[PDB]
Amino acid sequence: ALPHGHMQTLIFFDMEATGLPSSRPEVTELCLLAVHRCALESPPPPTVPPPPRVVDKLSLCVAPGKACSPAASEITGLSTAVLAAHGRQCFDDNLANLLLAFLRRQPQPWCLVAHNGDRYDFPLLQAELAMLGLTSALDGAFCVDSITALKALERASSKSYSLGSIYTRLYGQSPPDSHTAEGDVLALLSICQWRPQALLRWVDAHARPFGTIRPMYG
Amino acid sequence: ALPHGHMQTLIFFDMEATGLPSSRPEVTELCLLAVHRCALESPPPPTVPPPPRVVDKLSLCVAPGKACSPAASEITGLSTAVLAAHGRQCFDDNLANLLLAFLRRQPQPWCLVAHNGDRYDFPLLQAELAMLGLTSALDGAFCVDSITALKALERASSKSYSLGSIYTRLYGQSPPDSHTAEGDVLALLSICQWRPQALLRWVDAHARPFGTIRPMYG
Ligand SMILES: O=C(c1cc(F)cc(F)c1)N(Cc1cccnc1)Cc1cccc(Cl)c1Cl
Ligand SMILES: O=C(c1cc(F)cc(F)c1)N(Cc1cccnc1)Cc1cccc(Cl)c1Cl
Ligand SMILES: [Mg+2]
Ligand SMILES: [Mg+2]
Repeated sequence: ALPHGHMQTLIFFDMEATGLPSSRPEVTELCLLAVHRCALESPPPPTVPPPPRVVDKLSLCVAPGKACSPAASEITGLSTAVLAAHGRQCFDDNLANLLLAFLRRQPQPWCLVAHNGDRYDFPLLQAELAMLGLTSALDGAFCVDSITALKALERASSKSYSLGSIYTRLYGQSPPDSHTAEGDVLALLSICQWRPQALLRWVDAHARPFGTIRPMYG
Repeated sequence: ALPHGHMQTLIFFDMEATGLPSSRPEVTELCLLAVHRCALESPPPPTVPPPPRVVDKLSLCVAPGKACSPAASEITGLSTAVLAAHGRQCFDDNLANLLLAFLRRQPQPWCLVAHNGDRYDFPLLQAELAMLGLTSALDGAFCVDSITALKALERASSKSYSLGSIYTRLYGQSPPDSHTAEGDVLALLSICQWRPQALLRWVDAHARPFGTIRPMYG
């Protein structure tokens, strides 16, 4: 049984932050890539599938309220000072409104899809919203963690489940860009396009209300 | 003299539409790529410059109120029916609000930069806004047509001024993607990064209020 019916839009989602959850981190970058279910349900001979022609994309850099750790800066190529030099603004009401306006362009139900999203992206997004007193602003959404999905799908078909490990295993080659939120979204999209009908079936069967994600902090 | 001071953000801009201006066309896709002036003023040995690490990007497909022409569909890879199949919504108030929220994340003054923007992108954007009764919604912005800029800059340094012609001339090779609004924005960004300090100087000297752009129709 499908708990919430068929998801109409999959929003591939990735954020960068100042550090890992135990550091009480803040967002430095976010990317949403909204794909209608038809792109996976009814896909139109390369090694890696091309992305769908019709997609919506939002990629934003954000000025966090604290320094990025050296480790974060090495992996993301961002620092708080450099974000500031590019005039980036903090995570504020306008940003929350922009996110909601972007989601409102997508048919519902919406499902956020993020790799280790239950550990990283989903609780951090909830924390940033809570700090604005906008708890529940995005609770119309559903979400799934792609690491859970891809573990289940690999088990059904037949090691590390990092994004890069899965990508290399499936496509016999490393992904293009590992250093930006957009790059991580595009790599995830490619993985999900490997067996797209199976992935979509799994998402529909296991989608969870975003409101069930507790904020990382606050 | 700088008529409006130094532009702080260059928003590389491209739209796709149902047809050329004489057909009274409607938007099918838009892409904004916001780059702080420092990326051009103070750039950090490849053939083509890499894009700046810190950018904001918005790419949206739009359901137009009429069919795309065969010619438009061949060049853009979009059709009205396919946009509809992907659940795309029309150019509406929510979209205008999303655009403004995105621009509000950028330091002012803002300058839209589009290739043949005076013929295509700028008057069409003004027309879509006018149809919503949102004339002047974006008139905080400035704009420049990159074909005018690049003609001036090539003359100062020393044929077709299509995006592809310029790109091939500068980089000795064709651009990656010619079929999406994002692809056209990224190609334009690359051209503008060829002599970035000169391009930025020209933009600052010649930026025009967006309110001086008459709507394409209506
Ligand atoms: O940017 C984040 C991040 C951290 C969060 F808590 C919440 C969030 F939304 C993103 N990273 C974690 C991560 C790891 C794997 C896949 N996706 C993200 C990257 C990262 C890696 C290694 C060391 C560091 Cl210090 C950092 Cl920041
Ligand atoms: O999509 C548009 C377009 C048309 C407009 F009026 C307003 C607008 F914002 C975009 N095209 C014009 C164009 C040409 C060169 C560079 N940039 C855009 C593409 C195009 C080419 C050839 C035949 C057709 Cl029928 C079409 Cl639609
Ligand atoms: Mg991630
Ligand atoms: Mg164009």
